[PDB]
Amino acid sequence: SAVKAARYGKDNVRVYKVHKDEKTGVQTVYEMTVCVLLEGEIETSYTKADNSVIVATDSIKNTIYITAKQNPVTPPELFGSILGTHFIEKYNHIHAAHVNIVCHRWTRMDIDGKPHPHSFIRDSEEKRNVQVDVVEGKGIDIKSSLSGLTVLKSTNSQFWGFLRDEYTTLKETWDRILSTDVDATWQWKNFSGLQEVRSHVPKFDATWATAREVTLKTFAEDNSASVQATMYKMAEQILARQQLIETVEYSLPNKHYFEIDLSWHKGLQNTGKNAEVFAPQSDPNGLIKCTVGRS
Amino acid sequence: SAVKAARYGKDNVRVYKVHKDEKTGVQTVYEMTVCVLLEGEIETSYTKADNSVIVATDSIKNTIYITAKQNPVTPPELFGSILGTHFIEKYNHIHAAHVNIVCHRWTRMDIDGKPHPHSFIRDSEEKRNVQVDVVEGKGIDIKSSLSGLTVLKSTNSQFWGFLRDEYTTLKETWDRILSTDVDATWQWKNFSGLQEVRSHVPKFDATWATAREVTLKTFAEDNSASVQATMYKMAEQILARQQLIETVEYSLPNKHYFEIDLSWHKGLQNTGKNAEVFAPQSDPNGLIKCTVGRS
Amino acid sequence: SAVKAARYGKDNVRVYKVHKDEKTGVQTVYEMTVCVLLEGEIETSYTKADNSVIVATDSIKNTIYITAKQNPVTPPELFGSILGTHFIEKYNHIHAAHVNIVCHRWTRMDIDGKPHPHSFIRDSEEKRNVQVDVVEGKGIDIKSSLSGLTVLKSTNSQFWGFLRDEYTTLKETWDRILSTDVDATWQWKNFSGLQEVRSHVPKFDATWATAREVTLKTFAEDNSASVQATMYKMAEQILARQQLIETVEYSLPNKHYFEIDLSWHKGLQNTGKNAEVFAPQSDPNGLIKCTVGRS
Amino acid sequence: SAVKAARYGKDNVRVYKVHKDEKTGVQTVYEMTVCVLLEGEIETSYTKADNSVIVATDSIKNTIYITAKQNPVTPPELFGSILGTHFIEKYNHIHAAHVNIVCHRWTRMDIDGKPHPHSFIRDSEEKRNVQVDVVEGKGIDIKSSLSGLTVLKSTNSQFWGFLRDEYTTLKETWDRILSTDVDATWQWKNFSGLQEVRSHVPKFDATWATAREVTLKTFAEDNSASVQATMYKMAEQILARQQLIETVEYSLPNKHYFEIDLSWHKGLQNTGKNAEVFAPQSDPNGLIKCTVGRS
Ligand SMILES: O=c1[nH]c(=O)c2nn[nH]c2[nH]1
Ligand SMILES: O=c1[nH]c(=O)c2nn[nH]c2[nH]1
Ligand SMILES: O=c1[nH]c(=O)c2nn[nH]c2[nH]1
Ligand SMILES: O=c1[nH]c(=O)c2nn[nH]c2[nH]1
Ligand code: NA
Ligand code: NA
Ligand code: NA
Ligand code: NA
Repeated sequence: SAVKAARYGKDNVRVYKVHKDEKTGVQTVYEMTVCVLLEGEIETSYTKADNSVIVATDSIKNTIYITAKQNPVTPPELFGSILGTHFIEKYNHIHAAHVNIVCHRWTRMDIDGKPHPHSFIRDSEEKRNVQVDVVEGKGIDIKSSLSGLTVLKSTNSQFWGFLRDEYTTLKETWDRILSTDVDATWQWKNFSGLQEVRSHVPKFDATWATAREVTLKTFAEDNSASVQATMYKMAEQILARQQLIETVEYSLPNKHYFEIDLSWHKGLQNTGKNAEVFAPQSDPNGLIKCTVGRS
Repeated sequence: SAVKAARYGKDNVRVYKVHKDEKTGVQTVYEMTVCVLLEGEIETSYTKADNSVIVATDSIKNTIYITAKQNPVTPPELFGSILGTHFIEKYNHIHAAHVNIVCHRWTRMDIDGKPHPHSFIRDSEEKRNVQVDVVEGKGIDIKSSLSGLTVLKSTNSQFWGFLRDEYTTLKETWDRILSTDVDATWQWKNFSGLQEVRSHVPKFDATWATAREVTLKTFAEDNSASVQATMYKMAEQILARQQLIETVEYSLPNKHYFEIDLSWHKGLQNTGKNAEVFAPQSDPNGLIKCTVGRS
Repeated sequence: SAVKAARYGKDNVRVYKVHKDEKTGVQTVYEMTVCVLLEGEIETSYTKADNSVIVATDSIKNTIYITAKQNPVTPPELFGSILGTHFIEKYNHIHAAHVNIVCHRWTRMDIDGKPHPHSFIRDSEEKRNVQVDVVEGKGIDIKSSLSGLTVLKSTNSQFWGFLRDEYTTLKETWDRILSTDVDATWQWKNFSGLQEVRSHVPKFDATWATAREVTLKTFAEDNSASVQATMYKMAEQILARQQLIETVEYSLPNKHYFEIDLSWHKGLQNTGKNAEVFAPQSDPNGLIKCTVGRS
Repeated sequence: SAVKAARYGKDNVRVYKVHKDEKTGVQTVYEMTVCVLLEGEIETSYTKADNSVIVATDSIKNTIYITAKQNPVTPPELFGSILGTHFIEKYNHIHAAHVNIVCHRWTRMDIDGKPHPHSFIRDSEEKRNVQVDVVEGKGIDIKSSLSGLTVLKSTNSQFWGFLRDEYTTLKETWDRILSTDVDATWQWKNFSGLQEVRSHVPKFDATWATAREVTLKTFAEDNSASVQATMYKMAEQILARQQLIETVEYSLPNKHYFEIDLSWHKGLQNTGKNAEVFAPQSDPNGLIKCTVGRS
């Protein structure tokens, strides 16, 4: 037998950082969960019990904290690139670092219509994420995403004209509820190294904001023919607005809300045009994916 | 042996309702999870296998949907009171109904600075809840709450002057992070029945809003001497603003963020006044409770 | 306003302890999650910012570890009583301690039909729990429980003869699936203090084992007329086998498995006597409770 | 823009099946969660709102139930292959089916030392899984796995001789706790189609059993030099015992249990050779992966 692939590191490293403006008194907080996995010439730790090649996962944890102390943690695309580059440059025998960052929301509170200098609220479990792969001699590959964005529209969704055969019971509809949890990922063109990532720093927050705005507006305004058709519209617009993105991937559950026939009870009308009360279904759920790239 | 207490019913009943304004085209959605448990002369179902006394839990589920079809579902204090009253009036041998409702957020989307007529976002997992106990001959007892309100302040929290003995290692501090998940419950004076609950309908949403506002403002503005002292201030203000509330209960975890000493690494300074990077602790957590009533 | 009730302490304290037999080489592990909440003359910490009355929650955490170092941690009824007694005896102004312990399974591995001296498996998320309330001048109240015991029987469950009215759609049945997650609690007679708890030490593990065995056997062997009837049989037997128990409480969800009518597809028969494939329902679920005591 | 990749289907489809032996009265239950995602000539559903190419996800759900009615559901490798093959053969324009199955434990109860004919217990959240990819003209690729197998050993784990530099604080150790949740996957050689999968049916359950046994025995008996070294031993043995496996992949968290220094309290000794009470850490955790193949 032989080692075909190996990677190891530290997962679930929670990190908080505060920035204090001494001039204005305003404080800003960042909180993330970080995972770093390394690859390189480490096979002998598996095959020969040779620990001399192992950068201890405990040390990886220390390094994350030290790196956060000495560098900006925002945008996360930059922080992840700094962190990954550190490992491949510091250790001769480590040739790839894989950094995953989940950013948690701490949104500044408004108290009496004024932004508070040091108080924050977690407004939703929506996350902003990055996956950064730093590979020696091959540059930096960055995938940015948003996830956990949960939305619902109560009308202006349709689904008709699908294949019907002996396995089909679903009725065609011209008016249904559409609800989903959005997972959207945009993949950047490969960067040659840290200098190039630094040169594009302003684009990272701006593209996240654009991706979010396009997702929300398109969902709200599209008279949707299907999840497939609406998601493609979203992806098309993101690609049009940021030339440095190569592909956009969406993964959308279709979270079903079923009509409840109440006609058995005193002829109560609660279906079709008379539908008011519905039963949200926890499972199963449709799952629709697509990756859109350039012609 | 004898049955000392018994209750049974249906839990985890998910319900969605939409309201459509035909005049304006505006739609409003409500989504809840409902539990209804009944008590009464039902001992023989346990002791003698006498099912004749059992209103099937499946029927309880049907009743929830039918009641939602025929009545407003907001405020939840009213809906819960209607639902509970139904069971004690309809069934001679049922003498108490216990209704728990969890309301999920569906907040109308703003698209281009305009409220959208039929599109919604789940902005946070914060819930508004009610517990309604309807007891034949004893009226209606309502406890309203908010839960899952997660906040953090990065300064203006202190904790010093606590008991020190041979079990104590905690250092006194004049500047720390304070973060919690707020669970706040206000208990209404007993109501004589549905007519009285109806007479107070406007107070329910207004008191929820007040409870939320007082919680947020007090948390943000108090130079906190302890979780205990800050929570008492919150409760005092709610009681002062709504005379129909008898007690206010808060249950607050203290979600700890620890300093990280980095001095072992090149004398890096990251403690006390130099603290920038902290480690959020998943567990353990302080848990502080209090119930405040009138003199 | 006035403080009507207050309690505070530390939750989610994870503790592991190992016992090493030097003679045999055999090691035994225990892992628990502990919560301790205190009450007493602590109102001024809430109302006057007087921290002098506060035993810091951090110190409570230290005390749990120290107590586990110096005492047996099994049975949990004994450990909880030792821990609670400590606080009321050590601190003049603390008058009640409330200790909750969740015990996690680490079951010794069998390797080649022989018990291994130091290797363990988590066989299920079933827990054994205790709630111990130690109140100065009022003794020690102990509630022991098992929870998270998930079972299913595929036949020998019935449900017919229930109330039918205009809210009823459920069909009577003489053969259904019954599945539940068992939560069973037995409440001990009040103990005068630690000496009395110590005198009954052997009864704690034996009664847990009896409660588990009675639950499993009764579930498997009863031709069940309802969840209500089967659960009462369980409780009756536990009370008969341990005179020091005052009450037994069961709380059982009814986790529904629905028939799937496939007749629309080529006349496929999958209902009643021909039912083979079913759809487990995640929600809603029946919830049935009862507390059984002595005549 | 262009569609680069697309797949869609139904996730979280819960399925239960019962087998009844009329001769012996013995019943056996199977419960799974199934996901099926399809690929093929479906781009126009995204780009042109052409639903004519869509097999509705609702129909996919129906098909899962019908297939379970008409075929054995065990071993899951066979069921998944039948299910995936159905879609590529039935629909001209569907060219790949991706089937994921999670099998839940329902272990027959022993009552009074005798196996019960129709009563079952969920003994642990350990799962047996399959991923089956059926691709038209390219055969059937099957990855089998076990996951959620949680184990701990209290001694006979070491970790010393790792890289030490200015980022290192971890002390070398010759005696520590080792605990993990095992995720192990074995990848079968490509199969030409359903006939070939059928020909190897007995190997599926036998190889799962071998993988489990090798994992448990090796964990218990290895005087572990590191997670890396122990996991490689496991993988090597599985490959040696089943020639039809091409690769074995393990992914293991290192779930840390920390010593607690209690020396500050009355010189209490709880470190090194005197360590009895430890603090399980919820996060962070080491994460170690490896894929082992043939020379
Ligand atoms: O078994 C281990 N492997 C590792 O790579 C490691 N790093 N810290 N502790 C460790 N333990
Ligand atoms: O065992 C049951 N008890 C009940 O109260 C009930 N209601 N519906 N189905 C039921 N099954
Ligand atoms: O606000 C606090 N209250 C407490 O009771 C406590 N105990 N430790 N830290 C604490 N912080
Ligand atoms: O938008 C949808 N897309 C689909 O593929 C589908 N299948 N059933 N319902 C559906 N809705
Ligand atoms: Na390198
Ligand atoms: Na009544
Ligand atoms: Na006392
Ligand atoms: Na095909």
